[PDB]
Amino acid sequence: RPRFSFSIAAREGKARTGTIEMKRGVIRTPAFMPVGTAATVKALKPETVRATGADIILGNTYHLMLRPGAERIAKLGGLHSFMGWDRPILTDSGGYQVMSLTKQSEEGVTFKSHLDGSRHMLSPERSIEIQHLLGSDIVMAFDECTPYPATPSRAASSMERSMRWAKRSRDAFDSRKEQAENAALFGIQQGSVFENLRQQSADALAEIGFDGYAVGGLAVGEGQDEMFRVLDFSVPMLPDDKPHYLMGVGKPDDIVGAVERGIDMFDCVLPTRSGRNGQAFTWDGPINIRNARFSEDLKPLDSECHCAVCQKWSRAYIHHLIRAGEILGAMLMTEHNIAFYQQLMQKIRDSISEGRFSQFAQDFRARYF
Amino acid sequence: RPRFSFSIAAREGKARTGTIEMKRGVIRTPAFMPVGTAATVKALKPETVRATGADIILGNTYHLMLRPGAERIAKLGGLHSFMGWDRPILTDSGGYQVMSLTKQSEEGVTFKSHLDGSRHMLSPERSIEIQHLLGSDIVMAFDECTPYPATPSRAASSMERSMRWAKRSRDAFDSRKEQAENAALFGIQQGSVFENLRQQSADALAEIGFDGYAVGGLAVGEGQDEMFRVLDFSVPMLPDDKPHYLMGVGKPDDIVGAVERGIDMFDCVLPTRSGRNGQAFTWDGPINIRNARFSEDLKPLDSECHCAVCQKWSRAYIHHLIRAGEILGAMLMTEHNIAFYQQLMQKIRDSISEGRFSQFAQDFRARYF
Ligand SMILES: CN(C)CCSCc1cc(N)cc2c(=O)[nH]c(N)nc12
Ligand SMILES: CN(C)CCSCc1cc(N)cc2c(=O)[nH]c(N)nc12
Ligand SMILES: [Zn+2]
Ligand SMILES: [Zn+2]
Repeated sequence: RPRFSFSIAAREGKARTGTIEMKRGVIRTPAFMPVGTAATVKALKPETVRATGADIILGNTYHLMLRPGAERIAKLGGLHSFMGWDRPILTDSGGYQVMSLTKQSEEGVTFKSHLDGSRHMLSPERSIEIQHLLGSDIVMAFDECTPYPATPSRAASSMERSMRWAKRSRDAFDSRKEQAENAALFGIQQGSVFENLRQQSADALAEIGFDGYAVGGLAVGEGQDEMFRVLDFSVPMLPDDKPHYLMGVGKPDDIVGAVERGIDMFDCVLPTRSGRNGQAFTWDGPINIRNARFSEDLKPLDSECHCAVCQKWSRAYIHHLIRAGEILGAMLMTEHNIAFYQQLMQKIRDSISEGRFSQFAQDFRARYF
Repeated sequence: RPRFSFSIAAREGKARTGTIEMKRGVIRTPAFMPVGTAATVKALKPETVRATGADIILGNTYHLMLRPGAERIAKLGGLHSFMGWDRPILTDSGGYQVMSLTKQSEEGVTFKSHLDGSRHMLSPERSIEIQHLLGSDIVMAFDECTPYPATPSRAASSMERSMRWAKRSRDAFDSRKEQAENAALFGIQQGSVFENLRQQSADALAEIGFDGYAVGGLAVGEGQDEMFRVLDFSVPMLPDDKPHYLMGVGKPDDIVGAVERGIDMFDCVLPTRSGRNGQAFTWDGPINIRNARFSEDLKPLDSECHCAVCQKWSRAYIHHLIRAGEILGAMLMTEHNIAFYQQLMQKIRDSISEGRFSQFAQDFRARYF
């Protein structure tokens, strides 16, 4: 296959469905990327992740540069070989999380490990290098976190810095032969909720040129209405012939709405994180399996779900497992949830290909809520 | 198949290898039974347990009578259906653990739940009933725990009580039509380390008549030498044409030695428990994967092991996972360890069938240590 090739097969309104061809495999869009925090999709073997339908996973950079270490993973053969996943892997730049889980300057960010307190410097150049050492297929540009709420000037400065960092990410990426020829680079749009800033960011990104464009700075507490409002005018600013990636957005209803507004890629820990809290997704809305009303419920988590969990075990059993704090509980809940998400993406892709996505969205919401 | 049929195909010294035919399947002996504490073999799907080679698992009665509840499991269709394991399941009587994890009388034992402090009474009659409600294939007689060390009189009294309880277990079991016709009953020998008491217990048990005989009261802190000493004269006291079950014994070297002394069945949490502590079994002895020397070791846990874990992941990866406290770490370590144990039982069975077990034991110990 080629290094990177995105083609759109069908459209409906702002929605698109197509594929991204990469050396390690094909990615069907809109796509949902399970998240791999510590070089592992929480409680699942790679084969199980793949069995649910995932074509690509997100590698958690922040934790990996610390715990095992980028250099160590490279010595060991790279992330794909290390964890046993031979398909595409997208890695975030790490900077954002650092400014969450610090001394920030125009050159990067200095911080102390949340594990052993060690000091570390992370710059656009170092982020690209780390993602290269990890063997990432889709590399994210190193950007700066914009607090929410954010004033116009504060949002502008941070966005302007991110654009300067984007150019540096681009060059660092292109200066590394092996990486520029086998991996792809995604730029990240910033600008908070301000249209003029989003437009400036988009033009700067397009001027630099990337393989994909992400809408960053959202899902930071602005509520769905505001997020959708921002997506309405933000996504159209991005090049139409390249993938549109909404970072950190995963609630089913968020995904459906984001796709209606032109988003092609998603990632969220919610599926796996909710795979211990007791939250299981169903087409009739989410349920907390720990609730007493499920103690003797013999039905599967979801009446229609096709995943292996819904074929073999009952809510009553999973209920017991979660309340007993058993590992198998997390395993089954996580497999189901991730399978549910992939099934959601499949229905979205099919409905768009068949020109009935808008109706699907309406039917989905009516029942889900 | 029949309700219960044990036949010996080969022998060598006191060692035997054969099969136990039961309605839900065949059990190859000597056999190792993975332990299922809360209606789940820790961190493994039933299919994975079976894939490692296990023909039967041990259902943890104590925890089940409390957490989900015997009556509830029966209402839900029984343990096999509940957890997704359709093969034989052996259940302990619960009494022993109660006197561990209390008011004791000739009628049974009164205790407070280690979960919510609730009060509960457990008698021979109630234990048999609970195992019936769980749908157990091999039911253990309700016996009394004999402290260690134990004086002759204290050991005699407790043993005499256990024998009275064994008769009651037998009758309660036979009075329940469905259970007596589809399940088997195992009596448990007691008597601490005293030969005369072990002989009395054995004669009483044989007088009552059971489908199998367990050597209880061992592995309570007496050390391997003493345990083996007790097994030397204890096992021969048991009927030769019925299975000999050593409860709570699982270290590889213990198993090999016990088989040389006539034991056909084993169970131990060590395999799974050591599947979080970082202990992985190898033919060169156990290793603690958390040790720094494994951080960049690309070799599998064991150079010869045939399990799926050793085919796909490295020590370095499992090392990272365990130190990061990831669930997958426990999953992989547990699958390997249980697979290692089943491989051990296979080698023992084959070596006996081929009349070279004694040599295998010698070769095993030389390398393992
Ligand atoms: C723990 N995860 C849920 C979050 C990991 S960081 C992923 C992430 C999430 C969100 N909401 C916005 C952004 C953004 O604007 N830039 C970058 N680089 N990453 C982001
Ligand atoms: C937690 N497990 C390791 C132990 C569960 S109790 C199993 C168990 C273990 C041992 N060592 C001896 C005996 C015994 O003499 N009688 C009974 N009924 N059970 C026993
Ligand atoms: Zn499901
Ligand atoms: Zn192995």
